[PDB]
Amino acid sequence: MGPMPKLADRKLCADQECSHPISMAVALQDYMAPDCRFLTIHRGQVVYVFSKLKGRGRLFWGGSVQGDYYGDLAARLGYFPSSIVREDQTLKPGKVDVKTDKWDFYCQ
Repeated sequence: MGPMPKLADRKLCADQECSHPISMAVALQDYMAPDCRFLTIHRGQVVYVFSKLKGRGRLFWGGSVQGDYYGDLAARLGYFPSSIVREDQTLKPGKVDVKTDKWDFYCQ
């Protein structure tokens, strides 16, 4: 909760809308979300990668988690480390460079 220094400047997506999932990845371990823009992922969860951050944080990725809904969840997106997931299936090529804005990386 609050404004923190951006992990990166630009990311990669399947389209300029970043509404499509680049690759479907499986979770290998547990992860706890500290800040608002982070996502909590348990070992074995299904997580879809929507954007991959590069530059200042080429090791940090982002997307949504499929499995737990009970209301919303998969609609506000989040971020997670690449080291906790393994990509084996690509649903669409992530060759669209989209930069971030003021409203990104900011929770109220």
